[PDB]
Amino acid sequence: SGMACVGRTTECTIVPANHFGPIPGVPVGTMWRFRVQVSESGVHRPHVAGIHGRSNDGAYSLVLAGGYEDDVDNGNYFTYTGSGGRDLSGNKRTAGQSSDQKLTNNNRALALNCHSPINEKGAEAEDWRQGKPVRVVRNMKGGKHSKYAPAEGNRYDGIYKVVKYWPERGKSGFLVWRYLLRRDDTEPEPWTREGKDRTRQLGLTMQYPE
DNA sequence: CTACCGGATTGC
DNA sequence: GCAATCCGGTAG
Repeated sequence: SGMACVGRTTECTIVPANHFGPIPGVPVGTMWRFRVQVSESGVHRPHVAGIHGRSNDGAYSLVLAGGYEDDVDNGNYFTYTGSGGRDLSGNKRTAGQSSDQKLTNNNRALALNCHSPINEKGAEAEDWRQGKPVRVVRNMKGGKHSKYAPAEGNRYDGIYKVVKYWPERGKSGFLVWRYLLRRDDTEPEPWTREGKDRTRQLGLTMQYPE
């Protein structure tokens, strides 16, 4: 049973659900054992899903949890995969790819973060820094392939921005939507020495549920 | 490597 | 609204 089925004990209200950018008083480096806790913070509100966004506005946050084999993670930037293209009948939450992904819902949302007009064929922004920001969280299950994944739980790695997005056939040979994200943040990367020394200077530790 | 639940959010 | 979506978590 454990945390498989818990709701939030609390809701971040200090900003609303459609906040782009950092959540005040939640520094880069903050760690949480479980996803529900990350939601409570306001950093990444969806319980389960990879991306938080609205398809007419943008994506606010996302998570690297190694659920999608087409994710490739490079620390300072990375290539994320859109959701969907899966059959979840049977009240499932994850499956392997069984059909082509679509430029809709969160995939559309995240496409809108990119400083260039929405294009059903994908696009790049030349001035990508001027795009709408995305809170990036990394979870310990990216560790199988990524050396940037934390040993446990979830960690907040700061703001990144969608350099470009395009559709393409993934390792499974179904179409997937891919997004190139790149870091633009005021604090160091939690995995670096400097980033690590900063965690310590802030005295951040793993937060567990009360 | 399987199976599947409550709860959070958005789509429309 | 209310139906559809889901990068968890925990059992086996």
